[PDB]
Amino acid sequence: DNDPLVVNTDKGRIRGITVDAPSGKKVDVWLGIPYAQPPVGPLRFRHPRPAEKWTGVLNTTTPPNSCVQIVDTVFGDFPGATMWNPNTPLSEDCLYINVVAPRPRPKNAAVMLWIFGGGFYSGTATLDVYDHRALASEENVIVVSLQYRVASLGFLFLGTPEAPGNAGLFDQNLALRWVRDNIHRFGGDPSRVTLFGESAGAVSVSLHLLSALSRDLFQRAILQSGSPTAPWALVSREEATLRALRLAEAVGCPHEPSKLSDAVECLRGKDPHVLVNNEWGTLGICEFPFVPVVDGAFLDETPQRSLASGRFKKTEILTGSNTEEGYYFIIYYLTELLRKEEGVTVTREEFLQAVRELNPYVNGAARQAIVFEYTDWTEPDNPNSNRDALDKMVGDYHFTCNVNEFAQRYAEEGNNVYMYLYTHRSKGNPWPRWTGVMHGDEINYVFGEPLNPTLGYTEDEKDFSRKIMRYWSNFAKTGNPNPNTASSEFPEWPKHTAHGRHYLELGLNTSFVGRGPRLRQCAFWKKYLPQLVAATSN
Amino acid sequence: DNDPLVVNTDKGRIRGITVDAPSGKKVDVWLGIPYAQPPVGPLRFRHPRPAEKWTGVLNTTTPPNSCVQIVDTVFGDFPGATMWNPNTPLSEDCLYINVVAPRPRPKNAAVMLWIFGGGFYSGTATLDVYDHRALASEENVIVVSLQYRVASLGFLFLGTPEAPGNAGLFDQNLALRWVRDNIHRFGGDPSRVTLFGESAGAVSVSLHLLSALSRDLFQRAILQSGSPTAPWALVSREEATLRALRLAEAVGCPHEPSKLSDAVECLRGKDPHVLVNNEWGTLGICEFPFVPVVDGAFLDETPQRSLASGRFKKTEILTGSNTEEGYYFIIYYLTELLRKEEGVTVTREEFLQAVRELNPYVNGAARQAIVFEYTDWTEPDNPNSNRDALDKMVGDYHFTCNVNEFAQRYAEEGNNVYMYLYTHRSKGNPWPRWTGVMHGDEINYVFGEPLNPTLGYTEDEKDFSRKIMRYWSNFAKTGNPNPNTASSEFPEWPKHTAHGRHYLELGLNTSFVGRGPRLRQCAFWKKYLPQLVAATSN
Ligand SMILES: *[C@@H]1O[C@H](CO)[C@@H](O[C@@H]2O[C@H](CO)[C@@H](O[C@@H]3O[C@H](CO[C@H]4O[C@H](CO)[C@@H](O)[C@H](O)[C@@H]4O)[C@@H](O)[C@H](O[C@H]4O[C@H](CO)[C@@H](O)[C@H](O)[C@@H]4O)[C@@H]3O)[C@H](O)[C@H]2NC(C)=O)[C@H](O)[C@H]1NC(C)=O
Ligand SMILES: *[C@@H]1O[C@H](CO)[C@@H](O[C@@H]2O[C@H](CO)[C@@H](O[C@@H]3O[C@H](CO)[C@@H](O)[C@H](O[C@H]4O[C@H](CO)[C@@H](O)[C@H](O)[C@@H]4O)[C@@H]3O)[C@H](O)[C@H]2NC(C)=O)[C@H](O)[C@H]1NC(C)=O
Ligand SMILES: *[C@@H]1O[C@H](CO)[C@@H](O)[C@H](O)[C@H]1NC(C)=O
Ligand SMILES: *[C@@H]1O[C@H](CO)[C@@H](O)[C@H](O)[C@H]1NC(C)=O
Ligand SMILES: [Co+2]
Ligand SMILES: [Co+2]
Repeated sequence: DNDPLVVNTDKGRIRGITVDAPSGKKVDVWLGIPYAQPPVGPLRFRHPRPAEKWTGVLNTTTPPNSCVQIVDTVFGDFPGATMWNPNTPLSEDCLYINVVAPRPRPKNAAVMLWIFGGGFYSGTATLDVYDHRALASEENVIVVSLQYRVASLGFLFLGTPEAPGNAGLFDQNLALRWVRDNIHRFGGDPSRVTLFGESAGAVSVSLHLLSALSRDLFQRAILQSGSPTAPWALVSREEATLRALRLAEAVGCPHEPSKLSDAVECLRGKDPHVLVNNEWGTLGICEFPFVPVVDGAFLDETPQRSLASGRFKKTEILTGSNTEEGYYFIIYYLTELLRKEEGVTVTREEFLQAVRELNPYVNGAARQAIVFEYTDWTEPDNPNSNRDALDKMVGDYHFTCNVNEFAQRYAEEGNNVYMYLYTHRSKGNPWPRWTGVMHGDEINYVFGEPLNPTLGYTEDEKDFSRKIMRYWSNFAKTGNPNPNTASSEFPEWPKHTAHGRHYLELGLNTSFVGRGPRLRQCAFWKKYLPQLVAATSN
Repeated sequence: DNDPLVVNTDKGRIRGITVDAPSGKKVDVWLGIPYAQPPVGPLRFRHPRPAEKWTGVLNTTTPPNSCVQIVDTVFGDFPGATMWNPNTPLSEDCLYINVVAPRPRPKNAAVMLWIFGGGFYSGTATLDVYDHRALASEENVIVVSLQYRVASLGFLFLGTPEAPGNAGLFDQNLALRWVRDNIHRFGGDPSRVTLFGESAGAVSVSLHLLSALSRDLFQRAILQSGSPTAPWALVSREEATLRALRLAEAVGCPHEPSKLSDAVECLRGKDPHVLVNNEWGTLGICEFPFVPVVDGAFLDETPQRSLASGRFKKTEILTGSNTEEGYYFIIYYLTELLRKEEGVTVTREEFLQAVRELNPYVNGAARQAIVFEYTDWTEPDNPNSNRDALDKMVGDYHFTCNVNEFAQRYAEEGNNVYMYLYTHRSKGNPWPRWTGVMHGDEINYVFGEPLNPTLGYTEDEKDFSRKIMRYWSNFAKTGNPNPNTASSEFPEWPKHTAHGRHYLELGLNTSFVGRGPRLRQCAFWKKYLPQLVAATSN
């Protein structure tokens, strides 16, 4: 056939459609290419199974279903909240891929594969924030996004072959194999596959760097605000089984560590929505109920021991954090203090109580070490300082420091690393101005949302998006974000070396290069506090 | 008399002499005016008895004896060591005063009274670095210095009335009463008497702001690198007794707690040089064998309880610290590592051993807090960082942070405080380069030594001398170091507020104003570390 919009995948034929990007430029899109058998009925919790081949031609012109998940109604129809809520119908049948190619269709181009992050409980590839149209048309790259099972439906673990765990990761893995097989027909290059994700999506990307089954399915990796060594990224096999039995109990099912086949069978019987809506029990800040676990097949050792032994892919890494990683999660947790309102502050007394609520597992001597490390000593009682203190102690421990650790290990094992610190507030930020540059703020800019003129981004912000969009893309191409010509509009990004530890600051009016970021506090969490908790355990 | 150089004191008549400052400017000087009975034999260790009235006229024209003390023979004839060594004959007969008045002799000008510091074991007002002429001639102020008993001869304590302790402080006090009684005859204003000292001398100055006795004798105070809250500035009456009995044993006499009167008797019969040369034994860094003690008369409470309540003179204060306070004391103690030579460095392993030796009293969980607080987490194993970390951990604990505490307690008691940070290296510094700005470097500049045409100070340093001489002088005049006209060559020195905590950096090409200085580390010692030691103790 001579129609370019149709493509012959290894399992059948699909038809795409030509759509114009908000930039005016046009791209070809294929939306909702099935990569697996719908994981319904007896297949729930279990690993994905390759899609059955189909007769005739399939219309891949519609954004696919998103996986069954919780919806965020906490702040109602607040744009800053609803933008992360699913914009397609919720279904168990959600395992699909989206492919976007620039026009004219490139001969053989690098492919950027987006694994979304939703803390392993939420998310969809169809979110308007992740728009491939802009990234593809502007950087001349194949942009690909996959859907993966999320929450317990994707991460329930019991130890039995009935609930093996990491089902969502296997969903991603199968989708990666699909890309190697089929991406060339779109103008892709199965050799040059760059994985990029944010938060839990970046955690995923990192696990694919570690995984045996995922090793030779991609080339490079970009990791936004995520790391496999993060406290929330994994959960012990023992806890994961208890979390599952708690879900069984809360939903009405039998809960007995003796007979687990009864639990899974009953759980496969209950409603998907009824299932996901009961996962949330007594959890502290930044801990999610159903996440990856060391299963033996996808991962046979904790990311700690994989990093320590150097057992991870040898390839280039682009990673980094935002300035206020903590605030987002403190806003949803800990809700009476830090309300969604302008000019929020924290009294010294309130701050003292907060470090107890935000680190519920430490002994007090460790708490006092936390209060000392995170208080501003020029002005200890300052209400602004004490609020920002809460952001940093959450943001460092759960995000910034883990990204640093992963970036360092990769560097000292001989790999080229490119670290960033994202310091940019959008003018049109819907959140209170004390929140600053929060978790996931960079996403709008990497996907080239400022280029959409219907959203009144400033002209400087439009240049800024194009700037980091370039860094990202030509890292995916060359393994180095810096252009070949070394331009003025694209400042130099030094390699994050094992000794130097340099990062580029990504902001409007800067080319600043620091060392870190936040090396002292990251040493506090990784070095000092562990040995203090070890000494004061009795 | 019609001879201006002759002065009628309340105990007799004295003849001075007119000489030139090194600058050329001429001043009248009175050297070795006796303010007390020579504390010899029976009067040893005891308080000073006032001067006995003398017949005729006494030629106070020769620099007085220095009190009996040890001489620094550690580095030989090295100028950096010998400048602090006594330059007049050593005698127990040493209780004298020096008065220097400018010409033309002014009608009630300000009075700047210098109390030297030598860790209460050494020092003399006769040192070439304490030359008054330049200060009097260049600032039009009456400059007064006093000799006080140092070491055991001035600070031996046994609880007995024959060894009541603080003898050296009562020496200082009696001399202050002399100045109040007589300074008008020399052309000074008795109400405008300003005390200023360095190290132990500054500690002394602070103890006069606290003391019941010295309370009303002076107006203002200047405190250079010293405060009464410093760890080395006092001892438990209980220790002091043991130190005394340890000396009594070492010198070869009865060391019996049963009767102390038998010990004091012998000590009064022993050679003074023999006494001062046997005081040193088992002592860590920055702790001196015979220092002030809470006696009931001069001080009835620890400077801690005194500062806590608010019982201290309500006056202006000009205080501060140098950048590298610790080095000097680490050069002498801990002498195998950190030799007196260029480009010395400390390995991480050596640094780990040093923190053990320099803080010999802490438990080990505290040492882990110290190694963490004093390490460059940018580059932890840096040999330069590990050497400078040694300076800072000594300099903060024994000096900078105690100055900070004192100044802050005065600020929040509603007094005008002016904090400095001296950051200047003289071009002709005899010590190695790595030492930087050490303890007592400011002295040369406050006393106007650069103005001496025979010495190799640069023209900028000569300006910098006059600048800090001005700040010092018109503080002693007005109560504020800033010029009334608010000039541009003499930058503004903001007030050290209990809230702002601003300090002025005293350096060559800087007018910079910071906060603290070094509040983060000062809070480590004053807030965090004691509560850690409390938690980890059993
Ligand atoms: C600090 O304190 C000292 C004493 O502790 C004060 O006394 C000064 O001392 C000297 C010497 O004693 C005075 O100078 C002269 O005194 C002489 C006394 O005569 C004896 O000594 C000299 C030898 O040194 C010989 O003449 C003789 O052998 C005596 O044994 C006199 O010589 C002088 O007086 C003369 O005056 C006229 C001129 O007017 C001459 O023509 C005569 O020769 C006559 O004898 C002279 O006075 C000195 O003057 C004393 N000072 C004062 C102010 O009187 C010092 O006062 C004090 N220091 C200072 C700098 O003032
Ligand atoms: C996707 O799936 C759909 C359904 O599963 C299917 O659509 C088909 O596409 C063809 C070709 O594009 C269409 O052809 C039409 O055939 C009818 C015959 O009755 C004609 O009447 C149509 O002509 C219309 O053209 C104008 C439309 O603007 C109008 O003026 C007026 O309605 C005319 O009648 C037209 O030629 C048809 O819609 C279907 N047919 C079949 C048999 O499925 C196709 O598989 C996929 N479509 C695409 C384009 O991806
Ligand atoms: C920062 O950017 C602004 C433009 O908004 C401009 O003042 C200048 O380029 C930068 N600041 C400096 C260098 O003063
Ligand atoms: C002071 O230092 C600055 C460095 O920024 C420079 O202007 C110069 O070296 C110095 N200024 C003067 C007045 O010499
Ligand atoms: Co039950
Ligand atoms: Co004995």
